[PDB]
Amino acid sequence: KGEELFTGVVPILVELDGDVNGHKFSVSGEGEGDATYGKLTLKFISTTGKLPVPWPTLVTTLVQCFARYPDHMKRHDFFKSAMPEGYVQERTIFFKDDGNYKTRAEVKFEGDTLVNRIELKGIDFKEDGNILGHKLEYNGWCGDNVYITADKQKNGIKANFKIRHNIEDGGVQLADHYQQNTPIGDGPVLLPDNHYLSTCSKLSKDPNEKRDHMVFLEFVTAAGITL
Repeated sequence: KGEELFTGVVPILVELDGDVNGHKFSVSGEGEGDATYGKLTLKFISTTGKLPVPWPTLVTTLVQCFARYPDHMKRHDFFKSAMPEGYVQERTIFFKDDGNYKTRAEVKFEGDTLVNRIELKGIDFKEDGNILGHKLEYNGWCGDNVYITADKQKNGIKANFKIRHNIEDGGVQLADHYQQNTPIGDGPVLLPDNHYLSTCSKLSKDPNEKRDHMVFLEFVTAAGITL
C-alpha cells in the first residue's frame, strides 16, 4: 500500500527546469512532508540568479501525495496509491490577460525521498505585466480548493482550480489551473469520487540565504465527501 510509505515524516527533493519567454532558470528545493498532518515544510532557491517570474506563481508547480485524507476518504487518495512508482502531474496555468505555464512533472520515490522533477515552459508573457514585471505581493494564500475528478480513460485524475495572486498595488492576478495526473507504474491505483483539497500556504524568507529563494509552509487536507 503506497499510503504506508507516508506514515511518518518523508524527506522531499524538488527540481525545476524553467523556460519563460525563452529565458531559462533552475530551482532546487528540499524539505519534508508529514501526511498525517498534511504539512509541508520546504525551502526553494534559484541556482541561476534572480528569477524572471515571481515565486508565488511557481508555488503550485513546485506534491499532493502529502495531503491528509481523513479516514473516511482514504479510498479516494490517488496520489499515494500510485507510489512508489509515482505519477506524472501535468498542468496548463493560464494567467489572465498574460501568458501561460505548461508544466510536466514526475512525482515518485527515489530511495526513501519523495522527488518532484519538473519541466516548465512559459510563453506569451508581457514585460509590462504582473508576472514579468514582478508586481505580485510575496505572500501565501488559501485556495481555491483543488477540485479533483476521476479520469478512468487515463487511469488517473484531473483537477481544476483558480489562484488569485494579490497584486502589490491592489488587485488580483488570476491564474486558471488545469491539471491531470497519470500513474507511472502499471499497478492498481485508486480512482476517486469527486472531492477537493483545501490548501493554505505561507511564504517567508531566510535571513541567511543570499540566493533568490522561498521558504514555504503549507497545509493541505482533503474534503468534499459526506458521511
